[PDB]
Amino acid sequence: PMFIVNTNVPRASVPDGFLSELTQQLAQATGKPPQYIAVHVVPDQAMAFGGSSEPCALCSLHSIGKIGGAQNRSYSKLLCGLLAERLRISPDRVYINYYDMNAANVGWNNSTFA
Amino acid sequence: PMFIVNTNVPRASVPDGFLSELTQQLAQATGKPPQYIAVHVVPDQAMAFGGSSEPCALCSLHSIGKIGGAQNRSYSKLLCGLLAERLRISPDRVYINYYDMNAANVGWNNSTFA
Amino acid sequence: PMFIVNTNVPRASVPDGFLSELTQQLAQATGKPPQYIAVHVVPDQAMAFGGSSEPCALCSLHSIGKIGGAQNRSYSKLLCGLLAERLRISPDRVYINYYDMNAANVGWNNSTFA
Repeated sequence: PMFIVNTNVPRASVPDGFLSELTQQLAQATGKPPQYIAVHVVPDQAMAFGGSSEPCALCSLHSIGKIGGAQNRSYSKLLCGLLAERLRISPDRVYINYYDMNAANVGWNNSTFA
Repeated sequence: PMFIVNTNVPRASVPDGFLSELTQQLAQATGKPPQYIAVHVVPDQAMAFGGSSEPCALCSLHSIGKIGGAQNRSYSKLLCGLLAERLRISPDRVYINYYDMNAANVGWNNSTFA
Repeated sequence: PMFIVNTNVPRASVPDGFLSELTQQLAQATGKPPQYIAVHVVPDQAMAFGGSSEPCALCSLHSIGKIGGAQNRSYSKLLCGLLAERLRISPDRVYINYYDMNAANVGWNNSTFA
């Protein structure tokens, strides 16, 4: 799985250790070994949510399965909880788009997962 | 809905006001209150379109419905028009990918839109 | 087609000519005309792969067709090979997400490809 966060929160306000905490909590949440989890955090962005430039986040989670109704509500509570705790962003100023990827449409290591 | 613009136009050429203008124009165009519209503009990117580094943009528009053949033509005319007028980019150097997102695959406020 | 690369490799390690090589090789692999190929490279990113901050990349390839099982394995071989040779990134620290885009869902030049 791959988790990407784009935020207007400044780089100085992203705590040390955040990439590792995202990797650990996503490995646990998805029930996958951490060797499979990629994370990416992009601060200092020019973005607005509902016309306001108060802290906000636009994020994505891609996974080959383990995506769906109840699972996504659980991911949202975990990930908004981390973004509120670590980056001080309110949960109602966060969007996370979930993508169930087909194994044939994920490349890695010169081939795909198919 | 969520609109993202990535462009090689430099940061000083993006007008103050452009994020607000996009928020209002998209609220009008999607029929959704502006409180729901998230916008994000990333200038200074290393990109090319047809091998050329003339001003160009790679964009995406995600919405829970309000996505389809004739709606997408109208969004492309609206959004290319804003990009040409404000960032001086040729409409034929712009790509906009449209995503009709399932409510259960958009997280927000600790849960999803389902 | 559009190919995006996000990486933690520093901007100074991305060689001159990389965007043009990706454009040409993408045209060679997809058979699509170079004039319509877009490429985008984002270095200096805060990202981890498998809990490690060794060089890695998260990428995406969008194309209106020319996407599927055998084609995607071929693209992964080509693109991991360019990232290893030019950015010194190990192929097993690269993810590439592939998207077969509906022509109606790709805006360009005030309209769509539908």
